[PDB]
Amino acid sequence: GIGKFLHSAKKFGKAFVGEIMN
Amino acid sequence: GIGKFLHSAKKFGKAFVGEIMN
Amino acid sequence: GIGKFLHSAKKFGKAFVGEIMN
Amino acid sequence: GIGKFLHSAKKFGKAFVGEIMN
Amino acid sequence: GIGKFLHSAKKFGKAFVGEIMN
Amino acid sequence: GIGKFLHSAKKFGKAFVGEIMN
Repeated sequence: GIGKFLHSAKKFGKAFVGEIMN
Repeated sequence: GIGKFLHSAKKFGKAFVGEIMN
Repeated sequence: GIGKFLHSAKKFGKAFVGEIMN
Repeated sequence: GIGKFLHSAKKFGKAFVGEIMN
Repeated sequence: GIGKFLHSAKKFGKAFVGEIMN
Repeated sequence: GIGKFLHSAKKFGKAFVGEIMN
């Protein structure tokens, strides 16, 4: 639900920024 | 790293599809 | 904040699915 | 269409960066 | 620019759906 | 597969940051 979406979004977003900078 | 990115992407993607259908 | 994020995510997600199918 | 996709993407992207930094 | 964004989005979106279903 | 996903993600992510800053 909303919790899983918000939590998963933040984790993914941080990992994605890391990939963009690699 | 790559593992965290791939894993987090799949979790987020599934949650996002769930949100779009809600 | 959280409201804008959730709302914008749903709008984007729906538009993105539309683009993928075009 | 393309307009909605581009507009919604920018709004979402800005909100997502905000969430990542929160 | 806009072309690269639109093109890259579609490619990514299709690949992402593929990952979600794997 | 995984290669296409990772490559397409990085390209999209960079283009998306560019759009957010435009």
